Amino acid sequence: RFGVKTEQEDVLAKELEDVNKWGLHVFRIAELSGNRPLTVIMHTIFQERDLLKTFKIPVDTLITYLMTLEDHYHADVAYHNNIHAADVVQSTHVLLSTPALEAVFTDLEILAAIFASAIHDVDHPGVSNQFLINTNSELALMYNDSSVLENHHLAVGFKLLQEENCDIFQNLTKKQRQSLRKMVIDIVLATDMSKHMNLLADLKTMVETKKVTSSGVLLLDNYSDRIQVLQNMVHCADLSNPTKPLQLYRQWTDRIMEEFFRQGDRERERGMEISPMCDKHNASVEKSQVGFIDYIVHPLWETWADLVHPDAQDILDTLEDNREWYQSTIP
Ligand SMILES: COc1ccc(C2=NN(C3CCCCCC3)C(=O)[C@@H]3CC=CC[C@H]23)cc1C#CC(N)=O
Ligand SMILES: [Mg+2]
Ligand SMILES: [Zn+2]
Repeated sequence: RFGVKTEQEDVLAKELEDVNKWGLHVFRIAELSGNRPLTVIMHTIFQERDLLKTFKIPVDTLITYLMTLEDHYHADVAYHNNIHAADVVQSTHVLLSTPALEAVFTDLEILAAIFASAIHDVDHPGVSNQFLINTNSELALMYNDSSVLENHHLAVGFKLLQEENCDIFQNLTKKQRQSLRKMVIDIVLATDMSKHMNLLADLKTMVETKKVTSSGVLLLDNYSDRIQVLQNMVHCADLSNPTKPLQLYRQWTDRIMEEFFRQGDRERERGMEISPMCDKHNASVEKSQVGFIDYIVHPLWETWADLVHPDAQDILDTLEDNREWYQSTIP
């Protein structure tokens, strides 16, 4: 009430002490912040990594842009909302400080990875690309049916810099901006699951040929490799829910299932084929999660864990324990 925080902001601040740890209580932060998890977590991270001084970002501009970006995630969407954005941001933030990547990435690469995490699902309508395509939506027309959502996410994330007092990149040189931008685009476009197999194939190829001079940190000596790692990093963060403590993981599963079932309901009532996993009448959440883990998340994370051996061991362990838990609850 002029000077010091309210009691609610103090509780927020104490939760925010876990910002560098896997399994931050992100839902509690959403509650405590007045549904501003993305704004507060991004601001804490930016401070912690000293990104405001390094890139000469005025603080009011950062807050303004963050609030604006957060306002363009849909509160009526159960999974692909600002809490998910905040979790992928915070998850990418943890992955960036992994010991095997110490001093590997520049401040600009770190910025790109964080900013990309923040915008990666903005303005998500809670239905899939295929749904947008099959309905003939304007978004699908604009993007020629190709990575419709992910293209839209980028375009919105950047467009919003143009609102009043929102250009957080106003003090970067053109050279910094062009490089930031290319990285952010490459990162976000790689979040489309249709790219998953190729991304995973290339990450394996990198783990086969991996080099490691001086300390024990990875050697990445060209753009193609540096960007791959960043892309896989944010892709791991995006696919991190099953690696979190179970209480968190289940909240995410509840939410994704609600969103998917909602789409299935829209699909039914319109007489469309029901998309896989979206039919509330023919669901096994437990089988589905075990298959997601076995076909998608475990192969990716096991490969990530090889790249940065042994830094991801506890994350892989938690994933395997969660997978057993779900396997044991199968009817
Ligand atoms: C915590 O659970 C989940 C969390 C996330 C996802 C995601 N799936 N996919 C696709 C869906 C179609 C099959 C092809 C692979 C995965 C997405 O495109 C989403 C958007 C971006 C990345 C991954 C997202 C699924 C589940 C689940 C499940 C369950 N049926 O139990
Ligand atoms: Mg997405
Ligand atoms: Zn996402």
